[PDB]
Amino acid sequence: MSLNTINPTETKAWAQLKEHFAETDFDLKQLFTEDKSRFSEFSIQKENLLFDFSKNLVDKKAFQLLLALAEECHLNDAIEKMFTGDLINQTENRAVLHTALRNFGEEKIVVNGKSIDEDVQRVLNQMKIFSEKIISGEHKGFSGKEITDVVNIGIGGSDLGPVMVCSALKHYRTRLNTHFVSNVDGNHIAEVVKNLNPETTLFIIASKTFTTQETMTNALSAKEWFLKAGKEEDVAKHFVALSTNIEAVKNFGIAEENIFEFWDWVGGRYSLWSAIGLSIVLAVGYDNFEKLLRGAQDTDKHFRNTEFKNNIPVLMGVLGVWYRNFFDASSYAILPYSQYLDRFAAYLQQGDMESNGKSVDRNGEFVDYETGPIIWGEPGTNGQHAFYQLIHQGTELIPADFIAYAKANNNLSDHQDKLMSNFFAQTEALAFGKTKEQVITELKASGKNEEEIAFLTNFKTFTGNTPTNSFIFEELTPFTLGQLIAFYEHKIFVQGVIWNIFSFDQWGVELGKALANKILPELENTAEITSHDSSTNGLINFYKKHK
Repeated sequence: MSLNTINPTETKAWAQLKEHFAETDFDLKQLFTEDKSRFSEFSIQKENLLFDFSKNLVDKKAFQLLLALAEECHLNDAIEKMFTGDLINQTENRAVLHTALRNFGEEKIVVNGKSIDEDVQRVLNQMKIFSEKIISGEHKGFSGKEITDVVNIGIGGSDLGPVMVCSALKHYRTRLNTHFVSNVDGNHIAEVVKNLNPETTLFIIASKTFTTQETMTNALSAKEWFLKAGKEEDVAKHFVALSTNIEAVKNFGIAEENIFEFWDWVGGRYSLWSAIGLSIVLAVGYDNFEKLLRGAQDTDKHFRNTEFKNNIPVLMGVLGVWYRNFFDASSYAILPYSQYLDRFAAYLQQGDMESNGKSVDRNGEFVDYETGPIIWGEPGTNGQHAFYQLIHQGTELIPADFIAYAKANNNLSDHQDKLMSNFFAQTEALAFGKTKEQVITELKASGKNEEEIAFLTNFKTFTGNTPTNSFIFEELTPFTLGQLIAFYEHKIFVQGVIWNIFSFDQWGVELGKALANKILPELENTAEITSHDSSTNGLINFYKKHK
């Protein structure tokens, strides 16, 4: 074992938490009524950032017990084991060192007896120099024209991060137009390249193995499209690779000089900070990419050095454990009040759910408690006008993070104050609701009679007691986006430590891949398929009749 393997349900803090939950009503209206200092005591102000956790269903005792739980699971020990390069990914025997990608060489981390910082900086410099030549126009396509369009091709960790960050930092864009192909459904690449010119398009093929079926099927289709205008010897001018399979890349026609390396201690869902970020470097420039990494590093230092009571990722993590394991809340909503964060919740679906969607603990034993929740959401105000009806008046407890910026990158008329009035009002509404007495007063004020009031009252009541965190940053910049992503990276780490699971492997993807490998040749022949269960057989045979 590397990380300690404490079963959280066997700790003293867990037993105390169970007792405290069973004998305490956590009513937000009452909690705030009884202590005018509640906001001041349950919030963290960190330079230009406010993290307000006072609308959580916790009292002082529950809060202290949640910190005790983190300590009794040896969280500090776990933090140092990750940062210093211990092999905490025990099922694959690997370090977990996305943090080293953004430490700017300030700590020398050793892997297999070799310092890694020189390698990290080498690839960062390679991305800087390459991106400068594309952006400046010095790098020409096969007919002598400047590149105008960059198409990233990847799946999972090689797609979601680039998509989310490039959307989030559109205000900081270079002249280049960005595009992201990921589905093996060939309609994805077909629609993306429909209006592009092979003479002026650069493709990034993001695959560590360079044998990923989806990405390489797309890569070959991009090359075939390109070769309607360019020649085979032109591929090296228009295609680059984020990969470690040197021979496979060279066989594809890409130059070895344009291979950008990353390492097995970089998990895909933690990889945008590495070579996988090349499309971000091109989209917003290398200096902005550096600011993004500096924001993550800022959160790293905060997380590693701060006592738990003032440590934002630790508080995010233990509060999530409180709702998942004691309030039995199955989901956690991510609701950012910025159109730029339109793909942020989708990004956290991989980062969170692929990390902690596990049912075997670090001793190899099946768990009998809940682990990772379902992560979901849309930016406000868009999600607000789609599904908040259910958060306010459904039968489900849905804790949520509300995220906002004080300044808008593009400030128009009174849009920003209007946006923020919703940000404040929604968490106020979710926490404190609206009583029967208030509803009756409003129904009488609108001229309703006795029968109408009696029928309508319960439909207009709001129970409240839905808990939230609220984040306010001053402005959305590369740096503050890096801070924010890294907060969730470390929240996920905290929860994996406490749940006694392995956050950095993903054995759950293997079965679907193996079964699809068997089915593919069956779809290409003309035979009636009888080799599976009757449903798989029936679906395949219906498909063959209609394909």
